[PDB]
Amino acid sequence: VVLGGDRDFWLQVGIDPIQIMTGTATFYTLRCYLDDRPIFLGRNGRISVFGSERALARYLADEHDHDLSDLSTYDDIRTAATDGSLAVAVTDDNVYVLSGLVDDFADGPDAVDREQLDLAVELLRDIGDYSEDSAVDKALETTRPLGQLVAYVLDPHSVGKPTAPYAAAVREWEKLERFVESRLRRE
Repeated sequence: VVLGGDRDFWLQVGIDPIQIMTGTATFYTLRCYLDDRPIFLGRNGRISVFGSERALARYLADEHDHDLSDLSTYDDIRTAATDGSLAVAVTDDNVYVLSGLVDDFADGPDAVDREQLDLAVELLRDIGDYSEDSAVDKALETTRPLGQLVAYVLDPHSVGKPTAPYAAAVREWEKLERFVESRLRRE
């Protein structure tokens, strides 16, 4: 019953369009939370990603059985898509950038942008939870080189600065980024 051109459409449907930027691609998808758990536009633990807002809108116009399609407001999205009124819009807090982190970790914590990393870890934890795979939780354990480095960057009151070289953290990040890529299903 929420029309596509309504002022607060995405807020009212309770589902967020998100943007994921990597060094080689920018993707769009949808994500929500149901009883404290992230659910993405996807199926079987893999997130459907789209190269443009138009491609996402085209997909949402079609009948689908995926992890969002039985949510009570999903029909509002599909009807907006078929009405031609769906306006996919990503708010600034739903912009997630993995690009460059692999290079920044190699130069140490001072090369890593804290805000970028904070947002990236938010997405990573959501992907790990949605995929029902422990890869993210394990990699970010603070015993490990990467988890220790991430915790340091995200805490401006920490004096436990990891010391060069950062090769171990880089290797662990590369493995984690491969995991993320394995969970993004190109539609």
